[PDB]
Amino acid sequence: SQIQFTRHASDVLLNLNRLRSRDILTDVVIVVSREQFRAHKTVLMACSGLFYSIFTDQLKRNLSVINLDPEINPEGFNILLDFMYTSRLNLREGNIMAVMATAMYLQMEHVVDTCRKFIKAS
Amino acid sequence: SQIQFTRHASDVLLNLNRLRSRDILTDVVIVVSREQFRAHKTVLMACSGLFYSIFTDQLKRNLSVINLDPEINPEGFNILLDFMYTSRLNLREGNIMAVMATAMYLQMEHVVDTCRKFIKAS
Repeated sequence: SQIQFTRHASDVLLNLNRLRSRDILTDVVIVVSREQFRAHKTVLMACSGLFYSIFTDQLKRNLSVINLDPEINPEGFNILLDFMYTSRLNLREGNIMAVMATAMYLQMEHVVDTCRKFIKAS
Repeated sequence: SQIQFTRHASDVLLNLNRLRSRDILTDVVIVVSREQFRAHKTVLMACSGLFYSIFTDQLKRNLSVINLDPEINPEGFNILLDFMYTSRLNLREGNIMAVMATAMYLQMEHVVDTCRKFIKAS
């Protein structure tokens, strides 16, 4: 009756990221300090409270470009975008603060906690 | 510096499924027989070779509606569609052969073989 594919979710994410690599079906450009990041609205929504609100909002649901607030830096966001499509969060001593603030802005609490743990450890 | 989120992939899928449920940003209607299934093209491509092809197709890529060949049965597709968004394949002795056929048509090898094996166990 019910068979569960344990690798299915990660394969899907893997494939979604390959779609991003080849820019297939990307439907929005996230702009941060003029740096452009192409993505799929649905993945953005599936990982961030902010994007969930932005894209569920009818007035903005169809924008092809979304500018983040001036206080958001490029690299911090990039680390997070990659995490979204791969489950990999490359934290470093050099970007830790930027990633945490970006995660907070994006409303990604689980990630915010991980950053805190990273800071509190080493 | 790679940290793991073994739960991220499945969290992402769950939220994608939630968007399906609420019909948020669905961008295609798949028509089987006459039944209608609203979905996300990126999800379909990440799960099936046939959809990967159809959504990069010079002719069909911008179509809002896709009609599967007439030999395909609705329930079989409904089952595979749920599988796509949940990693769970709900089978019965009465629909497993239609499910297997639908999977072959959609080019979902692993699901095909899983069904094939289950049938041979009967």
